Amino acid sequence: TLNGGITDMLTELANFEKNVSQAIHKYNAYRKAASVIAKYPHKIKSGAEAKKLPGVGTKIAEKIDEFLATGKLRKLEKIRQDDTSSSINFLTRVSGIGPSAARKFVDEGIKTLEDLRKNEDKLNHHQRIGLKYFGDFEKRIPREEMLQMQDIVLNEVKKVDSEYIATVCGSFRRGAESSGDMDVLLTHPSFTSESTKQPKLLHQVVEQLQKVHFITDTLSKGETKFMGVCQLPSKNDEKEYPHRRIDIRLIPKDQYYCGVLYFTGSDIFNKNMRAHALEKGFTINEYTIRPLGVTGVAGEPLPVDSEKDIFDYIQWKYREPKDRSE
DNA sequence: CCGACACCGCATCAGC
DNA sequence: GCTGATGCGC
DNA sequence: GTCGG
Ligand SMILES: O=c1ccn([C@H]2C[C@H](O)[C@@H](COP(=O)(O)NP(=O)(O)OP(=O)(O)O)O2)c(=O)[nH]1
Ligand SMILES: [Cl-]
Ligand SMILES: [Cl-]
Ligand SMILES: [Cl-]
Ligand SMILES: [Cl-]
Ligand SMILES: [Mg+2]
Ligand SMILES: [Mg+2]
Ligand code: NA
Ligand code: NA
Repeated sequence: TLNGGITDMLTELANFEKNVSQAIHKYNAYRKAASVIAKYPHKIKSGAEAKKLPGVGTKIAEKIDEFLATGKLRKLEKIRQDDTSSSINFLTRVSGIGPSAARKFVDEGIKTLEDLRKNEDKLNHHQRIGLKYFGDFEKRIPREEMLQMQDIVLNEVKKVDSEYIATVCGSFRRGAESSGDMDVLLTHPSFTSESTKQPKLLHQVVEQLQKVHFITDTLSKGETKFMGVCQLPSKNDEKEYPHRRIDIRLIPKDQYYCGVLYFTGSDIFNKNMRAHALEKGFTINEYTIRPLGVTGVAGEPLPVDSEKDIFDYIQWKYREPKDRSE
């Protein structure tokens, strides 16, 4: 974190634009700048120097000059003192409470943890769980704990059916020493892009994990995507581990590489790679990579047999997972 | 100047 | 119920 | 807020 000060500033700005301004593009603009600056191998000495990086424009260059000279940014100093912005930024920290619901709760006089807790009845299911585990969800997950969780998940999966293949992706697959959550990509020979020869494929797994008390709560659940809560078991007299967020994504086995590519991220890396794909005349999603015919309409899926093939299609040299943390 | 900005599953609600 | 818009987290 | 045509 050579430029931690600047990147934090940019991230706060991005959060403000998303949560308060509800200006998604400025949000992504600030996040891109923060990312490009985060990988810059030099301690930035001026805005001009920063403005040379792609994604850093004139406005951010000036803010960087202000921050470098004063150690702060007036724009953020004001934002922080604004009660409405503070309330909204706080509420959005609760899983399930987005920019809209946050501003809505503020209008109704619900702007603090105390308020949320006493108005549980005004929350949807997801928001309730998010509130319940507010503290825990803010904690990082040590890779050590991620290894224990991977062990439980893969083994429980094998017990349901030896043909399931569960791969932990997200930041974990990228080599991170700590993760915000656990993301599991699941595949089974019965479910391909050609047919679903077996229903409840995801349900079976969720069920087994709850049965052994690994999964404790459910934020949302469908045929191919599960979003919930899990907790490592603790030993006798040992204090309980914090509850953790867990995402499970069931993907057609023949589309594993596009799925593993997507679920490995980062989200910014995917945004960059997907944008570059478009510029190269292709469209990439978690299922396939297809060409972009003149009409702008996507064509038929191109053959893929490894993550590298996807990279080849867009003329990008392969990048190992640990090098996709943008 | 200015249109484009990655792409999608599940939850919830309004209209028919 | 079916469908489409919108929110929220991927 | 930034960038490409
Ligand atoms: O907007 C998004 C979010 C996530 N993703 C993909 C990439 C990301 O790595 C993966 C899992 O999402 P998480 O929110 O779990 N992020 P990640 O695992 O990278 O980091 P973290 O340690 O915070 O969970 O889903 C996107 O493509 N777009
Ligand atoms: Cl500041
Ligand atoms: Cl694939
Ligand atoms: Cl597709
Ligand atoms: Cl996902
Ligand atoms: Mg993750
Ligand atoms: Mg996740
Ligand atoms: Na730039
Ligand atoms: Na939130």
